[PDB]
Order: sequence, then structure tokens, then C-alpha cells
Amino acid sequence: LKPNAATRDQLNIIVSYPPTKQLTYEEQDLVWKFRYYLTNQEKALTKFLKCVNWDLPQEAKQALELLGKWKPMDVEDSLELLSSHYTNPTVRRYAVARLRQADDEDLLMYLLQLVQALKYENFDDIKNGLQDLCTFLISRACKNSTLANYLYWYVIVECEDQDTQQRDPKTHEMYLNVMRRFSQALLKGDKSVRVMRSLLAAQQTFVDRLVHLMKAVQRESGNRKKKNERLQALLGDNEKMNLSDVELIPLPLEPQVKIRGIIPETATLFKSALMPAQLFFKTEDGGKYPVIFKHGDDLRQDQLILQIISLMDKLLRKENLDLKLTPYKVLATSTKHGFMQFIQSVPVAEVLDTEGSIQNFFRKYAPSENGPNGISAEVMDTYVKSCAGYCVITYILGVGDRHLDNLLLTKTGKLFHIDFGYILGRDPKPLPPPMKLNKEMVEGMGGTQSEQYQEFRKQCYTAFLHLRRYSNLILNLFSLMVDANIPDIALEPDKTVKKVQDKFRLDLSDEEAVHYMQSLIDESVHAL
Ligand SMILES: CC(C)[C@@H]1CNC(=O)c2cc(N3CCOC[C@H]3C)nn21
Repeated sequence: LKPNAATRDQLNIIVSYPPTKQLTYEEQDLVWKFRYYLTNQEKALTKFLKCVNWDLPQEAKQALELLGKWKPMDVEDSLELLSSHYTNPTVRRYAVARLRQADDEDLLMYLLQLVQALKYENFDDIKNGLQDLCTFLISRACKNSTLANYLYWYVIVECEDQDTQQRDPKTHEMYLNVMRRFSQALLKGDKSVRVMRSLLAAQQTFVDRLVHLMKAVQRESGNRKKKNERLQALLGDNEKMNLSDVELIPLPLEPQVKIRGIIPETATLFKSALMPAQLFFKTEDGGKYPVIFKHGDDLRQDQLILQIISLMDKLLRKENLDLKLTPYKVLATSTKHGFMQFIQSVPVAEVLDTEGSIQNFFRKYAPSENGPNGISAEVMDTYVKSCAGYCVITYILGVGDRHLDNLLLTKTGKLFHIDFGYILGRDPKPLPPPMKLNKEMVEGMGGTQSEQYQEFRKQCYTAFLHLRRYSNLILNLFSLMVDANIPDIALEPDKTVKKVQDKFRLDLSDEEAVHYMQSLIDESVHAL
């Protein structure tokens, strides 16, 4: 009923394990032995549930009894209970009950993964509904238009996934039923929610017309100039395409922004194989919102990565660390098209081509006599911070294919990464470095001889230690994606979480982790 110091230190280590680390039989025996002692530690609950044999009715019954008496786990920790590991309905309900306590802002941060988690729910319960996870998500969406917006588009992407339809038709049918349940709940509610239903329908019609227009532009066989002219001609013709002027609708990419149409004369096609469009949306308040609209292209890996980057940024900010990151919005409107929030910027490759150096760039657009190397101290501070943030973040996420056209710069000093087609250690070339810096970025802050290089290192340490403390949440979110139709995940689903977990070096104390991170940055820089 009570363990000794040696046992306590063992149980404490077990309780410290990452969420998807498998417990040995001995550890399962130990956690079970002292389950009553552990009811006062909310962090031990997930470990106890992992040691239960849910196929033995008497054991499951006792486990559920202890679940009711356990000090409730932190809301975030409940995401683990919605993974593929748990089929016991009372466990999965308990998770939903904890998630009910999260505010709308936090729930939005997990919503992408929770939609994936529907794959592990009871498909008959979802169908027969025409709180479990489906009921909960719909309930929250009917009370928050932003949640409704993302729930709708997340689920409609799943419904149009032809891979799921062929490979797992029952899961495809479930997602159809979720959409039916969602539509059912919206129509049933009050005027505010019924209005939401009409606005979602209006969004879908707008995207449909945009998709049709993109296809019409590409039926053309002319050069890029002729295609831009066609794109602008079809956009300016509101009567046929109805995209120049439409009733106010929430922008699916960022529904807080209401749009009235697309500005026809400024729409152009990117000079790239897939020829995505740059479009400027007319916002409700007379402004402009530029986006990239990709067609014939799967944005879902980018969508996940930008969502995780947004979360990591919010976590850092919550720890009072604003590293000036650029988590631009990404929203798939289907498996073959979607939106990206366009940030005015210049690729580092272009900076080098035209200015020769990042320092030359900053001196042209942010000069200051007595600033570091003649550059505005504010701009340099922003550069150092964002370099540090993306260094740690892209390291944890194993982002590959890091050429200088995928590193973008702003005249305010912000550096950020784009194009996340290679993640989790994948790379076009072999033997990719665990940490991927490049000479030009270090040179941008004045080289290793600058004070800025040490402040860069210090910010990496601080961000690394902060994100380490949220490893349970970050790993839990990735555990809910292991069965997702994401290329670099589906390529090795059973090793996906471990590949992120390893980056945290949770075997190392904070002090050792700082030394490790220092060694990593210096060694990466030494290689140049
Ligand atoms: C040719 C483009 C599609 C190119 C390549 N792939 C991408 O995913 C991507 C993201 C991106 N950024 C532009 C600046 O604003 C932020 C973000 C939208 N540029 N690109």
C-alpha cells in the first residue's frame, strides 16, 4: 500500500516516461502493485491505464473504479487516451470529459489531431447518432464559429480522401457520418448556428468555383503570361465565375477574416511546376489578404507542420519567449487543393543572388550607424531570435530539403522556413545532418565571432528546454497522427513518434540537454 524510497524513485521514473514508451512487464506489475498509492499523482494515471488488461472484465472494472478515484490528469494529458491504444469506452469518455475543460483556443490547437482520432472511436455510435469524441467536437463547434470552420474543412478533407475510400471504406463512411452528424447539429440549433451552416455551405461553393477556375486556367496550353491573363480575365468576370464579388463569407484559411471576393488584376501564377496561384482577397474592412491557392497538390503534410509550429510558437510565448516566428496558416480544402497564408518575404537564395549576403540585405533595408555591423539592433534581435526558434523547431521535427529557396527573410529581420515536404528525418540527399544550419544564416548575424552568435545559442537552449517540458503534449499529438495519410508518417507509422521523441533527448537533464544542444549547434557550424 506504500512503497519505499527505491521503489518511489523507480515509480517516479516510470511516471516520467514519454507517452508512447512501452512499459515492461515488471513496470506494469509495479504500477499495478502501487496503484492505490499512485492515485494521488495525476501524472501516474496514464501509466496505470497503460498497464491494465482491458480484455479481462474484472480487471477493467477495477481499473475503471480507480479511474473515478484518481486525481484527474491534466487536460492536455487526456489526448493519450484517444489514441489507437484505448478501446474501452469509459476510458475514451473520460478523455473527452477532460477535454471538455479546455478552452476553445486550446481545443483548436488539438483539433486537427482529434479529427484523426475519430478513426479510433465506435463507428456504430457515430452512425446511430443520426459524450463521445464526435458528439463533443460537434457540440463545441456549434458554440464557436472558428471551431466549426476548422471542423468542417478537416472532416470534408477526410470525406474526399480517395485513399481512405479504397483502403478503409468503413473509416471513409464514418467521416461521411461525422459530416452528416455535424450538418444535423447545425440545422437543429438556433439562428446563430443555422447561420453557421449556411456560411459553411457558402464557403464550399466559393472554393468549388475557385477550383473550377484553376482547372480552366490550366486547360490553356499557353505560356505563363497568357495564363495569368486568363486567370485575371476569369476572376474579373463575376457573372460566370462569381469570385470577384460575393456576399461576405469567412475566409476558410482564417475565418476571423471575412472576404468579399478576389482582386482580379493582381492574381498571378507562381513560376513552378504546379503553377499555384497568388490571390489577394478583398477583406470585409477594405483590406487585402494574400494567399497561395494550390491545386492538384496535397497540402496535408504542410498543414500538420504549420499547425505544430503554431502550437510550438504558442507554447514558447506562454513561457514568455516570443522568438518572432512566422507560423503562417495552412488549410487543405481537399486532398488535392488548399490555401496558404502568404507572407511578404524574400528567399535567402534570392538575397544572396542580388545582395550577396544577408548582412548586405539588412544594411540596405534596415541601416543603423551604431547598430550591430551597421544594422538596426531591433532587426538583428529579431533575426537572432527567429533563427534560434526555427533552428530548434526544424531540428525537433526533422525537417529536410533545407535549401536556400526554403528559407525566407523579411525586412524586419524575421527568418522562417517553408515547404515541409520532407520531415521526420527524411531528406532528398543521404546522411542528412541531425541539425541543418547553413553558412549564410550564421553569417547573417555576423559570424561565429559576433556577440549575436552566442545570443543565438542562448535562445536555442531556452527554446529547447521549454519545448522539452511540453514533450508529452507534442508527442501525444503526433501519436494521434500515426495512421494519417501524411507521406512521411505513413511511410513508417510505428516509428513516427519515436523520431520526434529522440530529438528531445529526454534521457538528459536540463543541464546535459543544454550542453548537448550547444555541442549540436557548434558541430553543425564547424562543418559550416
Ligand atoms: C511556390 C510556393 C508554393 C512556395 C513553395 N512551397 C510552399 O509550400 C510555399 C510556401 C511559401 N510561403 C510564401 C510566403 O508566405 C508564406 C508561404 C505561403 N511559398 N512556397
